Amino acid sequence: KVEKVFFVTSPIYYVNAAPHIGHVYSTLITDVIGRYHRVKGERVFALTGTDEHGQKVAEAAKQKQVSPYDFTTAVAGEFKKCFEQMDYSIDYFIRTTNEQHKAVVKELWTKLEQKGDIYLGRYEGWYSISDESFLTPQNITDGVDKDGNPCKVSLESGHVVTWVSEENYMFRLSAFRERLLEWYHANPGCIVPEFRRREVIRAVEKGLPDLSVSRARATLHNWAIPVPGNPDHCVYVWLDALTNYLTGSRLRVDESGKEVSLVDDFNELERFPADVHVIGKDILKFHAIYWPAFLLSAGLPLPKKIVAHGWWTKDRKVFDPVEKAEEFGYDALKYFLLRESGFSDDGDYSDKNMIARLNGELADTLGNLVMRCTSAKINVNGEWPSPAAYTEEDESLIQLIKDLPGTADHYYLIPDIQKAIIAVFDVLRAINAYVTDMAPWKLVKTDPERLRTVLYITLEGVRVTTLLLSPILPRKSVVIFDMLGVPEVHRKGIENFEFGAVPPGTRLGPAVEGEVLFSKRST
Ligand code: MET
Repeated sequence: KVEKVFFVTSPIYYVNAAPHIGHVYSTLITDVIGRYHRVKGERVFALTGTDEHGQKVAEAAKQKQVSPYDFTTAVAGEFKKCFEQMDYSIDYFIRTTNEQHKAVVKELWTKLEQKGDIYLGRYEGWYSISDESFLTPQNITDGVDKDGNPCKVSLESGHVVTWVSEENYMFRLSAFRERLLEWYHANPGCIVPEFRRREVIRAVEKGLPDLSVSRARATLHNWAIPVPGNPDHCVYVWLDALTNYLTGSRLRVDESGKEVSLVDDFNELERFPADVHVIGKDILKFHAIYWPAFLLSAGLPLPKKIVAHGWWTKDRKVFDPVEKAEEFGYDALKYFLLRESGFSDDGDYSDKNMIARLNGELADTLGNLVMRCTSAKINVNGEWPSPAAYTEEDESLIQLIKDLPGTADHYYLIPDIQKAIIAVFDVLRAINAYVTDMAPWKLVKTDPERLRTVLYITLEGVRVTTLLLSPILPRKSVVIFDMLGVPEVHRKGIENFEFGAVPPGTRLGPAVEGEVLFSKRST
């Protein structure tokens, strides 16, 4: 019960290679969640960015034979170009090379050391460079390296692992087991979906070793943040990386989305801790185990929710998001990725199924419906009519429209965007059945009063559904509201989740001779 900036993040992505889907997916989920809270009238800060340090990224820049500084800048430019083309509404793009971020990392590091949670030790064990992840012997197995020779690989990811024996600064993660366990249990929604929350607990129950938070300077090709007070060591890319969330919460951003100052105290901008960390299933441990343990050591507040979707947010496997968005449309693609993907990789991403959902749901259910209630043939006055008396059937439909907001609200807040969309379209399917059942095209001649009632209900249903769909279909929801003639003030705010927010007499927006909202793609 504290009014605060709703702070939602994506992961920051390794810039070892171009952006692809998945990066786009993760950022989409972050964008949608942020958008939904904006239509509720809440303050929002959506964060995304790039993870530019590390052995991975340094060695990727070597293979392209160019400077780390030049390489990280260039790939990051590609991430921004991509995210702008994607038409998101993110508030800030962060980069771990940012000088103010570096400052926050060092500040955090010192905090951890002053608390006595960092000591000089050794790590002697396996490491996946591609994952920047330490692994116990039970998490590797036999495999083949890039030359076809025998080697070891992560069971997590199948990437090549190498044995590391280094004197590192070690963090006392073992000491935080009992407090994390308390945290998971006191806050049973803090990790979503449930079966990933159960995975985290089982792992932490088993026992936690201490974590290596530094590495030898040479190993990282001097591409990392120096450990404060020890120039021989660099900060573990993951500590560095996770700290972006804290950095983001402390950056004042200007008109153009550029940082202009870093604040001393996170309370100043009221963002920290994150309300939702959006992540892929591949990085759960860093966020649900390491991250909270660091925060507990530093006396910082823990995030409210971590949601981990069913995608490998990096290095999976030809599905270009821009080329698909130019083919099928931008809101349609976003709708398709959000509708087809629950909390699994079991989704069907063929063109066949993209067309089935476009035509099936977007066109026949949403599109057809929007036309009917604006059609000059049916809505002959091009206005919102005054409803007459309601039948029990009218009420049954109206009831669905009234209950829809609270239900979609809960789903968005889980967060489960698929279930929110499904819940909206269930109401859309019902409105269409109602209209088929009522044949308003016939009512124009036979019963004008009954038409008034039918058409009003259809308009409000289309408005309320379109409102709750506006985070998924941002550009199209604007086109729909324009057709319905909905004033700007009524496109936002929980006030306008209520039935009858737009008054009768409201005039529809101007039409165009060959206009179509969602265009049917031939199979
Ligand atoms: C703190 S989020 C770091 C995520 C990592 N850079 C990745 O691409 O998976």
